[PDB]
Amino acid sequence: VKYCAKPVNVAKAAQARGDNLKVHFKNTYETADAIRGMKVARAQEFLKNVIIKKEIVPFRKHNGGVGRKAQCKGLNCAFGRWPVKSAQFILKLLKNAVDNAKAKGLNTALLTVSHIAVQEARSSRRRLYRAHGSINSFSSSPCHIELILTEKEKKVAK
RNA sequence: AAUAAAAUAUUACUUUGGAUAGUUUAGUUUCCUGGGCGAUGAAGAACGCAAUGAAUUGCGAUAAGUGAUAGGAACAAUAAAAUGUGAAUAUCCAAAAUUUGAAUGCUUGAAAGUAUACUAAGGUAUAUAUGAUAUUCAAUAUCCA
Repeated sequence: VKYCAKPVNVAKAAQARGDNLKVHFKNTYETADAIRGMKVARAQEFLKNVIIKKEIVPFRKHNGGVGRKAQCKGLNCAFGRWPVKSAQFILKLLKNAVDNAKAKGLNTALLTVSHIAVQEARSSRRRLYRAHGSINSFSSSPCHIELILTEKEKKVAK
């Protein structure tokens, strides 16, 4: 599966990717939106606090039936959750993208999560047995996750 | 009044999905030649057989093949062994051809079985109906001593 975007300078970027990951797309789509643009060190700390329910992931688009929380103040979103499984899956991709950067020879402290994208994947079907002799579907919602870490520098064009 | 988180709109890239284009060892129809099955056991069914096979294909206790005749150097997924002193391959031929099935000694459900005769095992034959011939008979049915 190809990447949504290519780095501006491949010499100063690192990539990680996962395909058909067995994690919910709607939860991971909100976790990736939270960590997009922050430094790699901060993004690793934020995802660890989501795990122990100390920073919230604001559910901005998929907020149907989600409850309100005290950590959702100032984010322009009244709803949030702490998706642990999607935080752990992104953490394994963030790590893999850092040893890829270390192998290249980039300063890890200067990296940032420039591009992270979540895509839908083919669902797996199961059986749920309903009343009056019916059978419904019990479908997973896997996803693809891309990740590009690029170094940061000041931009000036005269 | 204000924010653009959600919402909406366009383009590029990616994804879910498999339309479109190109293609065809498959079909459909018409015509030509035959229309060549079986008690010498058919069609159908079952089971079994490959060095590593489950299906399918081929084959039948001589098993993915035997002989003969043509044929001339391969097979392969891997390893063997054989091979111009003849490998693949082909056949209206020869041998061989498990259990059934018209199924036919008797029984048969998913049944394992079993009788007699001929030639301990193994192999043959013994259903019903029927034509011809031979042989043994039955009925005073007609004569008849």
